[PDB]
Amino acid sequence: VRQVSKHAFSLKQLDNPARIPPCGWKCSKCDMRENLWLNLTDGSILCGRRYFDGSGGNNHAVEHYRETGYPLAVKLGTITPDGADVYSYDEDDMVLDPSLAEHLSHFGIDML
Ligand SMILES: O=C(O)CCc1nnc(-c2ccccc2)o1
Ligand SMILES: [Zn+2]
Repeated sequence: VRQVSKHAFSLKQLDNPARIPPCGWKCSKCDMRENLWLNLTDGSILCGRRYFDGSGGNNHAVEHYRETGYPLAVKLGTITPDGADVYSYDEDDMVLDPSLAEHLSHFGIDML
């Protein structure tokens, strides 16, 4: 089961966020249009890790986490009225963000 992230309740979200569109995103560091993560602190849009089997992205989201320490990201294309896929770099797991609606509203995302 996905547990509540310890970061969720008091997550920092930076002022002057981008309006994140409902489709058509790309990694800001490469050509990936699949497997994109929206960082819930800064609204960066970056691709997922390269898996050891050769699958996945080009590690741009994790590289960004190593620089910023911003732990929570939502997988774009998984946001629905029932929730979303939220990952914590810090806890290294998929997690629950009980403030997800609020976190997404920051970026002009109405999950409903
Ligand atoms: O790829 C990224 O940068 C962010 C998403 C991500 N990194 N690792 C995982 C993971 C780890 C444990 C369980 C399930 C998924 O997901
Ligand atoms: Zn990338």
